[PDB]
Amino acid sequence: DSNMLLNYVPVYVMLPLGVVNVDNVFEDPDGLKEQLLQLRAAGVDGVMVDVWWGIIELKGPKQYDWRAYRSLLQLVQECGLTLQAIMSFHQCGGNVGDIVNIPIPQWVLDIGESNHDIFYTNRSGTRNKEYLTVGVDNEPIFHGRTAIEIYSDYMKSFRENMSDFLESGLIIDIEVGLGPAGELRYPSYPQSQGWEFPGIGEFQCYDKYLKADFKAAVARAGHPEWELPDDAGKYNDVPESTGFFKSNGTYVTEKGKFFLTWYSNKLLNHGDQILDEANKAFLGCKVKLAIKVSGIHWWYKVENHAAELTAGYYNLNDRDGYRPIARMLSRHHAILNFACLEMRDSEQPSDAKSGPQELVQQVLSGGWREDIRVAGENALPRYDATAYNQIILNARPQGVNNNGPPKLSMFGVTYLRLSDDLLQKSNFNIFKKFVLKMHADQDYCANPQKYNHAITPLKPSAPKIPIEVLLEATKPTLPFPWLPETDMKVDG
Ligand SMILES: OC[C@H]1O[C@H](O[C@H]2[C@H](O)[C@@H](O)[C@H](O)O[C@@H]2CO)[C@H](O)[C@@H](O)[C@@H]1O
Ligand SMILES: OC[C@H]1O[C@H](O)[C@H](O)[C@@H](O)[C@@H]1O
Repeated sequence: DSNMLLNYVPVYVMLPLGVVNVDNVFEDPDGLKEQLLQLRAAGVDGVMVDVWWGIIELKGPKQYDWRAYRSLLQLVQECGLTLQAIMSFHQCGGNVGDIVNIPIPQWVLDIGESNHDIFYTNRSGTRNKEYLTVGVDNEPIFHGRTAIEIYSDYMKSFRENMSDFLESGLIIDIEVGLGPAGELRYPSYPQSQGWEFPGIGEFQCYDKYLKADFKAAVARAGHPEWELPDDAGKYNDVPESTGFFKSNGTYVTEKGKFFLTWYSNKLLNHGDQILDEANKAFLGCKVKLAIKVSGIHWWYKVENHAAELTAGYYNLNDRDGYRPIARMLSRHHAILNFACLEMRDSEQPSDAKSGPQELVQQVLSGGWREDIRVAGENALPRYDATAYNQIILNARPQGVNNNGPPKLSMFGVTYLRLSDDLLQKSNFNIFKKFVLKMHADQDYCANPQKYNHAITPLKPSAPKIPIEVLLEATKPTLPFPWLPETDMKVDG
Protein backbone atom coordinates (compact mmCIF):
# COMPACT_ATOMS: atom_id res chain seq x y z
CA ASP A 1 0.00 0.00 0.00
CA SER A 2 2.83 2.38 0.91
CA ASN A 3 4.39 2.50 -2.57
CA MET A 4 0.91 2.44 -4.07
CA LEU A 5 -0.08 5.53 -2.08
CA LEU A 6 2.73 7.47 -3.76
CA ASN A 7 0.89 6.67 -7.02
CA TYR A 8 -2.32 8.26 -5.71
CA VAL A 9 -3.82 10.87 -8.04
CA PRO A 10 -6.56 12.94 -6.38
CA VAL A 11 -10.03 13.16 -7.89
CA TYR A 12 -12.29 16.19 -7.70
CA VAL A 13 -15.83 16.68 -8.94
CA MET A 14 -17.28 19.86 -10.40
CA LEU A 15 -20.38 21.14 -8.63
CA PRO A 16 -23.55 21.85 -10.62
CA LEU A 17 -23.59 25.13 -12.49
CA GLY A 18 -25.73 27.60 -10.57
CA VAL A 19 -25.32 26.03 -7.12
CA VAL A 20 -25.34 29.71 -6.12
CA ASN A 21 -27.87 31.37 -8.42
CA VAL A 22 -27.56 34.64 -10.30
CA ASP A 23 -29.28 36.43 -7.41
CA ASN A 24 -26.44 35.28 -5.16
CA VAL A 25 -28.54 32.74 -3.27
CA PHE A 26 -27.36 29.27 -2.27
CA GLU A 27 -30.60 27.69 -3.52
CA ASP A 28 -30.52 24.08 -2.38
CA PRO A 29 -28.05 23.32 0.44
CA ASP A 30 -29.97 20.26 1.65
CA GLY A 31 -30.00 18.74 -1.81
CA LEU A 32 -26.35 19.52 -2.40
CA LYS A 33 -25.39 18.15 1.02
CA GLU A 34 -26.85 14.74 0.23
CA GLN A 35 -24.86 14.68 -3.01
CA LEU A 36 -21.60 15.78 -1.39
CA LEU A 37 -22.00 13.15 1.31
CA GLN A 38 -22.29 10.53 -1.43
CA LEU A 39 -19.09 11.87 -3.00
CA ARG A 40 -17.36 11.76 0.40
CA ALA A 41 -18.38 8.12 0.87
CA ALA A 42 -17.21 7.38 -2.69
CA GLY A 43 -13.70 8.53 -1.83
CA VAL A 44 -13.71 11.77 -3.83
CA ASP A 45 -11.03 14.15 -2.58
CA GLY A 46 -12.72 17.47 -3.27
CA VAL A 47 -14.99 19.51 -5.51
CA MET A 48 -14.61 22.42 -7.90
CA VAL A 49 -16.87 25.44 -8.16
CA ASP A 50 -17.21 28.60 -10.20
CA VAL A 51 -17.06 31.72 -8.06
CA TRP A 52 -18.92 33.85 -10.59
CA TRP A 53 -17.78 37.43 -10.96
CA GLY A 54 -21.16 38.40 -12.40
CA ILE A 55 -22.80 37.16 -9.21
CA ILE A 56 -20.38 38.48 -6.59
CA GLU A 57 -19.67 42.00 -7.88
CA LEU A 58 -23.10 42.54 -9.41
CA LYS A 59 -24.17 45.59 -7.38
CA GLY A 60 -21.31 47.75 -8.60
CA PRO A 61 -17.52 48.32 -8.50
CA LYS A 62 -16.03 46.72 -5.38
CA GLN A 63 -19.48 45.88 -4.02
CA TYR A 64 -18.85 42.21 -3.33
CA ASP A 65 -21.29 39.89 -1.60
CA TRP A 66 -19.53 36.72 -0.45
CA ARG A 67 -22.26 35.49 1.88
CA ALA A 68 -23.86 32.77 -0.26
CA TYR A 69 -20.45 31.40 -1.24
CA ARG A 70 -19.38 31.39 2.40
CA SER A 71 -22.39 29.15 3.07
CA LEU A 72 -21.36 26.88 0.20
CA LEU A 73 -17.75 26.61 1.35
CA GLN A 74 -19.03 25.95 4.88
CA LEU A 75 -21.11 23.03 3.62
CA VAL A 76 -18.23 21.63 1.56
CA GLN A 77 -16.00 21.77 4.65
CA GLU A 78 -18.68 20.05 6.74
CA CYS A 79 -18.83 17.27 4.16
CA GLY A 80 -15.11 16.59 4.44
CA LEU A 81 -14.20 17.71 0.93
CA THR A 82 -11.56 20.15 -0.27
CA LEU A 83 -12.34 22.83 -2.83
CA GLN A 84 -10.88 24.07 -6.10
CA ALA A 85 -12.17 27.64 -6.41
CA ILE A 86 -12.42 29.12 -9.90
CA MET A 87 -12.14 32.90 -10.15
CA SER A 88 -14.77 32.94 -12.89
CA PHE A 89 -14.48 36.22 -14.74
CA HIS A 90 -16.62 34.93 -17.58
CA GLN A 91 -20.23 34.38 -18.54
CA CYS A 92 -22.04 31.07 -18.16
CA GLY A 93 -24.63 30.26 -20.81
CA GLY A 94 -23.22 30.25 -24.34
CA ASN A 95 -20.80 27.33 -24.18
CA VAL A 96 -21.40 23.58 -24.30
CA GLY A 97 -23.20 22.31 -21.22
CA ASP A 98 -24.11 25.75 -19.85
CA ILE A 99 -27.61 25.15 -18.49
CA VAL A 100 -27.75 28.41 -16.53
CA ASN A 101 -27.24 32.01 -17.60
CA ILE A 102 -24.79 34.03 -15.53
CA PRO A 103 -23.46 37.11 -17.32
CA ILE A 104 -20.57 39.26 -16.16
CA PRO A 105 -21.54 42.27 -13.96
CA GLN A 106 -24.26 44.45 -15.46
CA TRP A 107 -22.31 47.58 -14.56
CA VAL A 108 -19.54 46.29 -16.83
CA LEU A 109 -22.05 45.49 -19.56
CA ASP A 110 -23.37 49.05 -19.20
CA ILE A 111 -19.89 50.34 -20.00
CA GLY A 112 -19.79 47.94 -22.94
CA GLU A 113 -22.87 49.65 -24.35
CA SER A 114 -20.89 52.87 -24.70
CA ASN A 115 -17.68 51.05 -25.62
CA HIS A 116 -18.43 47.92 -27.68
CA ASP A 117 -14.69 47.32 -28.00
CA ILE A 118 -14.33 45.92 -24.48
CA PHE A 119 -15.61 42.65 -25.97
CA TYR A 120 -13.84 40.10 -28.16
CA THR A 121 -14.84 40.91 -31.73
CA ASN A 122 -14.66 38.88 -34.93
CA ARG A 123 -14.02 40.27 -38.42
CA SER A 124 -17.75 40.67 -39.08
CA GLY A 125 -17.97 42.89 -36.02
CA THR A 126 -19.99 40.66 -33.70
CA ARG A 127 -19.33 41.46 -30.04
CA ASN A 128 -19.01 38.49 -27.70
CA LYS A 129 -20.06 39.57 -24.19
CA GLU A 130 -18.83 36.50 -22.30
CA TYR A 131 -15.44 37.95 -21.39
CA LEU A 132 -13.48 41.19 -21.55
CA THR A 133 -10.98 41.29 -24.40
CA VAL A 134 -7.31 41.06 -23.49
CA GLY A 135 -7.21 44.40 -25.29
CA VAL A 136 -8.56 46.19 -22.21
CA ASP A 137 -6.45 44.32 -19.65
CA ASN A 138 -4.61 47.54 -18.86
CA GLU A 139 -7.09 50.16 -20.07
CA PRO A 140 -8.42 52.15 -17.06
CA ILE A 141 -11.91 52.42 -18.55
CA PHE A 142 -14.00 50.67 -15.89
CA HIS A 143 -14.77 53.58 -13.60
CA GLY A 144 -11.05 54.19 -13.27
CA ARG A 145 -9.96 50.57 -13.10
CA THR A 146 -8.40 48.36 -15.76
CA ALA A 147 -9.78 44.87 -16.36
CA ILE A 148 -6.76 43.31 -14.65
CA GLU A 149 -7.24 45.52 -11.60
CA ILE A 150 -10.84 44.32 -11.43
CA TYR A 151 -9.59 40.73 -11.42
CA SER A 152 -6.91 41.61 -8.86
CA ASP A 153 -9.29 43.36 -6.46
CA TYR A 154 -11.75 40.46 -6.79
CA MET A 155 -9.15 37.87 -5.85
CA LYS A 156 -7.83 39.97 -2.97
CA SER A 157 -11.37 40.40 -1.66
CA PHE A 158 -11.91 36.65 -2.02
CA ARG A 159 -8.68 35.98 -0.12
CA GLU A 160 -9.61 38.22 2.80
CA ASN A 161 -13.28 37.29 3.06
CA MET A 162 -12.55 33.56 2.87
CA SER A 163 -9.46 33.89 5.07
CA ASP A 164 -10.76 31.37 7.60
CA PHE A 165 -11.46 28.69 4.99
CA LEU A 166 -8.07 29.34 3.40
CA GLU A 167 -6.31 29.12 6.76
CA SER A 168 -8.01 25.79 7.51
CA GLY A 169 -6.82 24.33 4.21
CA LEU A 170 -10.28 23.95 2.69
CA ILE A 171 -9.21 25.45 -0.64
CA ILE A 172 -6.46 23.46 -2.32
CA ASP A 173 -6.15 25.59 -5.43
CA ILE A 174 -7.34 28.78 -7.07
CA GLU A 175 -8.23 28.23 -10.72
CA VAL A 176 -7.66 31.67 -12.22
CA GLY A 177 -10.21 32.25 -14.99
CA LEU A 178 -8.47 33.77 -18.01
CA GLY A 179 -11.14 33.85 -20.69
CA PRO A 180 -14.25 32.12 -22.13
CA ALA A 181 -15.32 29.22 -19.90
CA GLY A 182 -12.52 30.31 -17.58
CA GLU A 183 -9.92 29.09 -20.07
CA LEU A 184 -6.90 30.97 -21.40
CA ARG A 185 -8.15 31.19 -24.97
CA TYR A 186 -10.02 33.36 -27.45
CA PRO A 187 -13.75 32.67 -28.00
CA SER A 188 -13.00 31.27 -31.45
CA TYR A 189 -15.76 28.66 -31.40
CA PRO A 190 -18.86 30.50 -30.06
CA GLN A 191 -22.01 28.40 -30.13
CA SER A 192 -23.73 31.75 -29.57
CA GLN A 193 -22.71 32.82 -33.08
CA GLY A 194 -23.54 29.60 -34.90
CA TRP A 195 -20.28 27.68 -34.57
CA GLU A 196 -20.66 23.91 -34.67
CA PHE A 197 -17.97 21.28 -34.17
CA PRO A 198 -15.66 20.84 -36.04
CA GLY A 199 -15.68 24.33 -37.54
CA ILE A 200 -12.20 25.88 -37.71
CA GLY A 201 -13.48 28.84 -35.71
CA GLU A 202 -12.54 32.48 -36.21
CA PHE A 203 -9.85 34.87 -35.01
CA GLN A 204 -11.19 37.15 -32.27
CA CYS A 205 -8.78 40.09 -32.46
CA TYR A 206 -10.84 42.74 -34.22
CA ASP A 207 -11.81 44.97 -31.28
CA LYS A 208 -10.19 48.41 -31.67
CA TYR A 209 -7.71 47.78 -28.86
CA LEU A 210 -6.25 44.57 -30.24
CA LYS A 211 -6.46 45.88 -33.80
CA ALA A 212 -4.49 49.00 -32.87
CA ASP A 213 -2.04 46.82 -30.94
CA PHE A 214 -1.56 44.69 -34.05
CA LYS A 215 -1.18 47.66 -36.39
CA ALA A 216 1.48 49.17 -34.13
CA ALA A 217 3.27 45.81 -33.97
CA VAL A 218 3.37 45.31 -37.74
CA ALA A 219 4.56 48.89 -38.21
CA ARG A 220 7.49 48.26 -35.86
CA ALA A 221 8.20 45.10 -37.86
CA GLY A 222 8.63 47.27 -40.95
CA HIS A 223 5.30 46.28 -42.50
CA PRO A 224 2.77 48.96 -41.49
CA GLU A 225 0.48 47.96 -44.36
CA TRP A 226 -0.22 44.51 -42.93
CA GLU A 227 -3.85 43.99 -41.97
CA LEU A 228 -5.48 41.39 -39.74
CA PRO A 229 -6.43 38.11 -41.49
CA ASP A 230 -9.01 38.64 -44.23
CA ASP A 231 -8.90 35.20 -45.84
CA ALA A 232 -9.43 32.91 -42.84
CA GLY A 233 -13.05 32.13 -43.72
CA LYS A 234 -15.79 31.62 -41.15
CA TYR A 235 -16.65 29.62 -38.04
CA ASN A 236 -17.88 26.46 -39.75
CA ASP A 237 -15.39 26.36 -42.62
CA VAL A 238 -12.80 23.63 -43.08
CA PRO A 239 -9.10 24.61 -43.47
CA GLU A 240 -8.78 23.86 -47.18
CA SER A 241 -11.63 26.26 -48.01
CA THR A 242 -9.63 29.23 -46.76
CA GLY A 243 -6.71 31.12 -48.21
CA PHE A 244 -5.26 31.45 -44.72
CA PHE A 245 -5.20 27.79 -43.71
CA LYS A 246 -4.88 26.04 -47.07
CA SER A 247 -1.58 24.38 -48.01
CA ASN A 248 1.03 27.08 -48.67
CA GLY A 249 -1.65 29.48 -47.45
CA THR A 250 -1.29 32.76 -45.59
CA TYR A 251 -0.52 31.11 -42.25
CA VAL A 252 2.95 30.14 -43.48
CA THR A 253 3.81 33.53 -45.02
CA GLU A 254 5.84 36.12 -43.11
CA LYS A 255 2.63 38.11 -42.56
CA GLY A 256 0.67 35.12 -41.31
CA LYS A 257 3.45 33.92 -39.01
CA PHE A 258 3.84 37.39 -37.56
CA PHE A 259 0.12 37.63 -36.91
CA LEU A 260 -0.13 34.19 -35.32
CA THR A 261 2.86 34.96 -33.10
CA TRP A 262 1.33 38.28 -32.06
CA TYR A 263 -2.11 36.73 -31.53
CA SER A 264 -0.83 33.86 -29.39
CA ASN A 265 1.61 36.11 -27.48
CA LYS A 266 -1.35 38.21 -26.33
CA LEU A 267 -2.65 35.15 -24.44
CA LEU A 268 0.72 34.32 -22.92
CA ASN A 269 1.07 37.85 -21.55
CA HIS A 270 -2.60 37.98 -20.50
CA GLY A 271 -2.13 34.87 -18.39
CA ASP A 272 1.24 36.00 -17.07
CA GLN A 273 0.00 39.44 -16.01
CA ILE A 274 -3.15 38.20 -14.30
CA LEU A 275 -1.28 35.39 -12.57
CA ASP A 276 1.04 38.11 -11.26
CA GLU A 277 -2.02 39.52 -9.50
CA ALA A 278 -3.10 36.07 -8.32
CA ASN A 279 0.28 35.40 -6.68
CA LYS A 280 -0.02 38.80 -4.97
CA ALA A 281 -3.60 38.23 -3.83
CA PHE A 282 -2.94 34.78 -2.41
CA LEU A 283 0.64 35.29 -1.28
CA GLY A 284 1.28 33.18 1.81
CA CYS A 285 -1.98 31.24 1.54
CA LYS A 286 -1.89 27.46 1.63
CA VAL A 287 -3.21 27.09 -1.90
CA LYS A 288 -1.78 26.48 -5.36
CA LEU A 289 -2.56 28.51 -8.46
CA ALA A 290 -3.82 26.94 -11.66
CA ILE A 291 -5.11 27.98 -15.06
CA LYS A 292 -7.24 26.17 -17.58
CA VAL A 293 -6.17 25.43 -21.13
CA SER A 294 -8.84 24.28 -23.57
CA GLY A 295 -8.33 21.10 -25.57
CA ILE A 296 -8.79 22.05 -29.22
CA HIS A 297 -8.41 18.59 -30.72
CA TRP A 298 -10.16 19.13 -34.04
CA TRP A 299 -7.78 19.72 -36.97
CA TYR A 300 -4.88 18.67 -34.74
CA LYS A 301 -4.18 16.02 -37.36
CA VAL A 302 -3.66 18.43 -40.28
CA GLU A 303 -0.58 20.63 -40.61
CA ASN A 304 -2.52 23.88 -40.22
CA HIS A 305 -4.04 23.03 -36.80
CA ALA A 306 -6.61 25.67 -37.74
CA ALA A 307 -8.86 25.42 -34.67
CA GLU A 308 -5.95 25.64 -32.25
CA LEU A 309 -4.62 28.65 -34.13
CA THR A 310 -7.90 30.58 -34.06
CA ALA A 311 -8.24 29.66 -30.36
CA GLY A 312 -4.92 31.37 -29.68
CA TYR A 313 -2.71 28.29 -29.36
CA TYR A 314 -0.06 28.71 -32.05
CA ASN A 315 0.63 25.00 -32.22
CA LEU A 316 1.96 23.37 -35.39
CA ASN A 317 3.79 20.15 -36.23
CA ASP A 318 7.00 22.17 -36.07
CA ARG A 319 6.11 24.71 -33.35
CA ASP A 320 5.01 23.80 -29.83
CA GLY A 321 2.22 26.19 -28.90
CA TYR A 322 1.67 24.81 -25.40
CA ARG A 323 5.09 24.41 -23.82
CA PRO A 324 5.49 28.21 -23.79
CA ILE A 325 2.32 28.34 -21.70
CA ALA A 326 3.80 25.74 -19.35
CA ARG A 327 7.03 27.72 -19.12
CA MET A 328 5.06 30.89 -18.33
CA LEU A 329 3.26 29.03 -15.55
CA SER A 330 6.53 27.91 -13.95
CA ARG A 331 7.41 31.35 -12.59
CA HIS A 332 4.03 31.35 -10.84
CA HIS A 333 4.48 27.78 -9.59
CA ALA A 334 1.10 27.29 -11.25
CA ILE A 335 -0.72 24.17 -12.38
CA LEU A 336 -1.70 23.64 -16.02
CA ASN A 337 -5.23 22.21 -16.01
CA PHE A 338 -5.86 20.61 -19.43
CA ALA A 339 -9.05 19.04 -20.83
CA CYS A 340 -9.86 16.04 -23.06
CA LEU A 341 -8.36 13.57 -20.61
CA GLU A 342 -11.26 11.26 -21.45
CA MET A 343 -11.21 11.32 -25.25
CA ARG A 344 -9.94 8.76 -27.72
CA ASP A 345 -9.33 9.63 -31.38
CA SER A 346 -11.62 6.82 -32.55
CA GLU A 347 -14.57 8.57 -30.89
CA GLN A 348 -14.26 11.62 -33.14
CA PRO A 349 -15.67 11.86 -36.67
CA SER A 350 -12.99 11.32 -39.32
CA ASP A 351 -13.80 14.60 -41.07
CA ALA A 352 -12.72 16.49 -37.94
CA LYS A 353 -9.08 15.34 -38.18
CA SER A 354 -9.21 15.07 -34.39
CA GLY A 355 -6.24 14.05 -32.24
CA PRO A 356 -7.21 14.44 -28.56
CA GLN A 357 -4.97 11.58 -27.48
CA GLU A 358 -1.90 13.09 -29.12
CA LEU A 359 -2.82 16.60 -27.99
CA VAL A 360 -3.10 15.46 -24.38
CA GLN A 361 0.23 13.65 -24.66
CA GLN A 362 1.84 16.81 -26.05
CA VAL A 363 0.47 19.21 -23.46
CA LEU A 364 1.14 16.97 -20.47
CA SER A 365 4.62 16.16 -21.79
CA GLY A 366 5.39 19.84 -22.26
CA GLY A 367 4.29 20.56 -18.71
CA TRP A 368 6.48 17.84 -17.26
CA ARG A 369 9.32 18.86 -19.57
CA GLU A 370 9.06 22.35 -18.04
CA ASP A 371 8.87 20.84 -14.56
CA ILE A 372 5.40 22.11 -13.70
CA ARG A 373 2.37 20.29 -12.33
CA VAL A 374 -0.26 19.22 -14.83
CA ALA A 375 -3.87 18.47 -13.90
CA GLY A 376 -6.92 18.06 -16.08
CA GLU A 377 -10.62 17.53 -16.68
CA ASN A 378 -12.79 15.50 -19.01
CA ALA A 379 -14.04 17.79 -21.80
CA LEU A 380 -17.52 16.30 -22.09
CA PRO A 381 -19.90 14.38 -19.80
CA ARG A 382 -18.96 10.70 -19.69
CA TYR A 383 -20.15 7.93 -17.36
CA ASP A 384 -18.58 4.94 -19.12
CA ALA A 385 -15.63 2.71 -18.30
CA THR A 386 -13.96 3.56 -21.62
CA ALA A 387 -13.81 7.22 -20.59
CA TYR A 388 -12.57 6.51 -17.08
CA ASN A 389 -9.87 4.17 -18.33
CA GLN A 390 -8.62 6.83 -20.74
CA ILE A 391 -8.52 9.37 -17.89
CA ILE A 392 -6.64 6.92 -15.66
CA LEU A 393 -4.22 6.25 -18.51
CA ASN A 394 -3.49 9.96 -18.89
CA ALA A 395 -3.22 10.28 -15.09
CA ARG A 396 -0.30 7.84 -15.05
CA PRO A 397 0.85 7.43 -18.71
CA GLN A 398 3.45 4.82 -17.82
CA GLY A 399 1.41 3.04 -15.17
CA VAL A 400 1.90 2.47 -11.47
CA ASN A 401 5.35 2.20 -9.92
CA ASN A 402 5.26 -0.58 -7.34
CA ASN A 403 8.70 0.56 -6.20
CA GLY A 404 7.74 4.14 -5.39
CA PRO A 405 6.26 7.27 -6.99
CA PRO A 406 5.56 7.05 -10.74
CA LYS A 407 7.98 8.99 -12.96
CA LEU A 408 4.96 10.56 -14.62
CA SER A 409 1.66 11.45 -13.01
CA MET A 410 -0.92 14.16 -13.32
CA PHE A 411 -1.39 16.31 -10.22
CA GLY A 412 -5.13 15.71 -10.15
CA VAL A 413 -8.22 15.32 -12.29
CA THR A 414 -11.48 17.19 -11.87
CA TYR A 415 -14.56 15.39 -13.15
CA LEU A 416 -17.28 17.23 -15.05
CA ARG A 417 -19.77 17.19 -13.53
CA LEU A 418 -21.81 16.37 -10.41
CA SER A 419 -25.35 15.55 -11.53
CA ASP A 420 -28.29 13.26 -10.76
CA ASP A 421 -27.11 10.95 -13.55
CA LEU A 422 -23.68 10.48 -11.96
CA LEU A 423 -25.24 9.32 -8.68
CA GLN A 424 -27.39 6.59 -10.23
CA LYS A 425 -26.54 3.06 -9.07
CA SER A 426 -24.57 1.79 -12.08
CA ASN A 427 -22.98 5.08 -13.09
CA PHE A 428 -21.88 5.77 -9.54
CA ASN A 429 -20.57 2.23 -9.11
CA ILE A 430 -18.33 2.67 -12.15
CA PHE A 431 -17.34 6.11 -10.90
CA LYS A 432 -16.36 4.64 -7.52
CA LYS A 433 -14.09 2.23 -9.37
CA PHE A 434 -12.64 5.17 -11.29
CA VAL A 435 -11.87 6.94 -8.02
CA LEU A 436 -10.36 3.74 -6.63
CA LYS A 437 -8.07 3.23 -9.62
CA MET A 438 -7.05 6.89 -9.71
CA HIS A 439 -6.13 6.31 -6.07
CA ALA A 440 -4.00 3.35 -7.16
CA ASP A 441 -6.32 0.90 -5.37
CA GLN A 442 -5.77 2.70 -2.07
CA ASP A 443 -8.54 3.89 0.22
CA TYR A 444 -9.32 7.59 0.20
CA CYS A 445 -6.42 9.45 1.84
CA ALA A 446 -7.52 12.53 3.82
CA ASN A 447 -4.02 13.91 4.34
CA PRO A 448 -2.50 14.94 0.96
CA GLN A 449 0.93 15.03 2.59
CA LYS A 450 0.86 11.23 2.56
CA TYR A 451 0.90 11.10 -1.25
CA ASN A 452 3.31 14.02 -1.55
CA HIS A 453 0.67 16.70 -2.15
CA ALA A 454 1.58 18.73 0.93
CA ILE A 455 0.10 22.22 1.00
CA THR A 456 2.61 25.00 1.59
CA PRO A 457 2.30 28.82 1.65
CA LEU A 458 2.11 30.30 -1.84
CA LYS A 459 5.43 31.99 -2.65
CA PRO A 460 5.97 35.17 -4.70
CA SER A 461 6.21 34.88 -8.48
CA ALA A 462 9.73 34.13 -9.68
CA PRO A 463 11.35 36.81 -11.90
CA LYS A 464 9.62 37.69 -15.17
CA ILE A 465 10.64 35.55 -18.14
CA PRO A 466 11.24 37.48 -21.40
CA ILE A 467 8.94 36.61 -24.30
CA GLU A 468 12.01 35.44 -26.25
CA VAL A 469 12.81 32.91 -23.53
CA LEU A 470 9.18 31.83 -23.29
CA LEU A 471 9.14 31.23 -27.04
CA GLU A 472 12.28 29.13 -26.88
CA ALA A 473 9.81 26.53 -25.59
CA THR A 474 8.22 26.44 -29.04
CA LYS A 475 11.07 24.12 -29.99
CA PRO A 476 9.45 20.77 -30.81
CA THR A 477 10.22 17.99 -28.34
CA LEU A 478 9.41 14.31 -28.30
CA PRO A 479 6.50 13.49 -25.99
CA PHE A 480 7.01 11.05 -23.13
CA PRO A 481 6.04 7.50 -24.14
CA TRP A 482 2.44 6.52 -23.36
CA LEU A 483 1.16 3.04 -22.54
CA PRO A 484 -1.51 1.85 -25.02
CA GLU A 485 -3.85 1.18 -22.09
CA THR A 486 -3.74 1.80 -18.35
CA ASP A 487 -2.52 -0.92 -16.00
CA MET A 488 -5.30 0.10 -13.61
CA LYS A 489 -8.57 -0.34 -15.52
CA VAL A 490 -11.84 0.20 -13.65
CA ASP A 491 -12.76 -3.41 -14.43
CA GLY A 492 -10.22 -6.08 -15.31
O1 LIG B 1 -17.60 24.78 -14.08
C1 LIG B 1 -16.37 24.89 -14.79
C2 LIG B 1 -16.60 25.40 -16.21
O2 LIG B 1 -17.37 24.40 -16.91
C3 LIG B 1 -17.68 24.72 -18.26
O3 LIG B 1 -16.53 24.86 -19.05
C4 LIG B 1 -15.74 23.68 -19.26
C5 LIG B 1 -16.17 23.00 -20.56
O4 LIG B 1 -17.50 22.53 -20.44
C6 LIG B 1 -15.24 21.83 -20.90
O5 LIG B 1 -15.58 21.29 -22.17
C7 LIG B 1 -13.79 22.32 -20.92
O6 LIG B 1 -12.93 21.25 -21.14
O7 LIG B 1 -13.44 22.93 -19.66
C8 LIG B 1 -14.26 24.07 -19.34
C9 LIG B 1 -13.73 24.65 -18.04
O8 LIG B 1 -13.75 23.69 -16.99
C10 LIG B 1 -18.48 26.02 -18.32
O9 LIG B 1 -18.79 26.35 -19.66
C11 LIG B 1 -17.65 27.13 -17.69
O10 LIG B 1 -18.37 28.36 -17.73
C12 LIG B 1 -17.32 26.76 -16.24
O11 LIG B 1 -16.49 27.75 -15.67
O1 LIG C 1 -18.26 23.09 -27.79
C1 LIG C 1 -16.89 22.72 -27.67
C2 LIG C 1 -16.72 21.21 -27.69
O2 LIG C 1 -17.10 20.77 -29.02
C3 LIG C 1 -17.03 19.34 -29.18
O3 LIG C 1 -17.94 18.75 -28.32
C4 LIG C 1 -15.62 18.83 -28.87
O4 LIG C 1 -15.58 17.41 -28.97
C5 LIG C 1 -15.19 19.26 -27.48
O5 LIG C 1 -13.86 18.84 -27.22
C6 LIG C 1 -15.29 20.78 -27.38
O6 LIG C 1 -14.91 21.22 -26.06
